Amino acid sequence: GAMDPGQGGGTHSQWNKPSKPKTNMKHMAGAAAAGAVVGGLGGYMLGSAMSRPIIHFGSDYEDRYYRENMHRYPNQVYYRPMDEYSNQNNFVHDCVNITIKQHTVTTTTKGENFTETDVKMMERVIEQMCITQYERESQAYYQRGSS
Repeated sequence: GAMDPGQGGGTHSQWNKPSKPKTNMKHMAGAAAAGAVVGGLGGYMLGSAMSRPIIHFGSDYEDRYYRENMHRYPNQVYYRPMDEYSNQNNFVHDCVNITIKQHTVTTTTKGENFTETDVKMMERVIEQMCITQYERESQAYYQRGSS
């Protein structure tokens, strides 16, 4: 017979530059941490996705606005734990502020377009959240003693 033609080949897509990991962290050793050290706060803790209540402020227009849009609103909050001293009344004031401190920019930087009118809605529904535990739980051990 004749000598039949032949062909062949191959690729070299089986190698890359090495990518061994290195420590790429940030440390704040001088931070007076009182919480579980959430990476967004460093010295505070993060709570559960507890239900967000409905609170009126300006009008029922604002109420229904928040109610309809609540599907995009955050569910969990950030705070410090309590303490058994007079500081218990001080930290509860900043507790609610810790969540909104980050959340003002956290919403928009996630692909949202919240304005001041929108973020004040979420800061008030969390405001009562730290107050209610003060008058419910913190008042309980205070009023009854612990011994």
